Amino acid sequence: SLSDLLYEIQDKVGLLTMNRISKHNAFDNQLLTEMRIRLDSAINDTNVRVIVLKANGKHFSAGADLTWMQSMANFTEEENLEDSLVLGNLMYSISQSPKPTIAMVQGAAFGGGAGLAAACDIAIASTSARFCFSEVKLGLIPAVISPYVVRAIGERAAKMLFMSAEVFDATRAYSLNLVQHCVPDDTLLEFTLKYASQISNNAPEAVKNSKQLAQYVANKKIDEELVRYTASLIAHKRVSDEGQEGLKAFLNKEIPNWN
Repeated sequence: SLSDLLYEIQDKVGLLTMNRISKHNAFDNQLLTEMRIRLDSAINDTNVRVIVLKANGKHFSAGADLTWMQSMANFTEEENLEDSLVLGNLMYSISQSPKPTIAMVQGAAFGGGAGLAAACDIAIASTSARFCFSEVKLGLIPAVISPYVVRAIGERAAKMLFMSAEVFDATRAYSLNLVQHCVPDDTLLEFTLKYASQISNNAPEAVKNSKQLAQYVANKKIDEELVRYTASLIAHKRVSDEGQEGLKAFLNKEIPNWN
């Protein structure tokens, strides 16, 4: 049985569940390779609109797997490059998903696991969740996760937390925008499934286009060129089949055909 990483689809939501309960989902290249494959499947499955990364057991990910760490300590630089590109490709693939991505975090998310929350569009934490970029304690650096963390929480906060390796709680992760929702422990799953379903029931092209739009306008000069571009984008969407359906459904008080 393939039991380390579970994959199922519910109501247009693809759910990847880290399931190394006894090892607290501690990362190694094997688990991360499984994640890459399942993520690729979900991204390419027309039956999936929203992707959720979640975990069973006490912790989202307690850190790095101890067997893997001993192996990695003996790697050459070239072997380390290959190994690091497993996480590197996973995080890149998450960030490149045209579909909405959500991380659901309970307990500890230490190291790579904290990075997964940053790579996803949205992260939802239970009140008891805790985060840490622990690498400097080992004489290492959080290199692979850093672009995603710096994007999510900003250079100032990221620099602090990388240098200190301090543990920060779910409230702190929320105030820093690493997570956007902080919800009761015993209903984390229920909240997440409902929230993902709500996004999956919005107009699917509009949702994907809105993701692309936010990404595109970010850090561009707000000039007349950009204004004209944005106006043409909505003009095109209004006459699209989906936009016309959405408007008709709203004006007639009927259910849109994408649901």
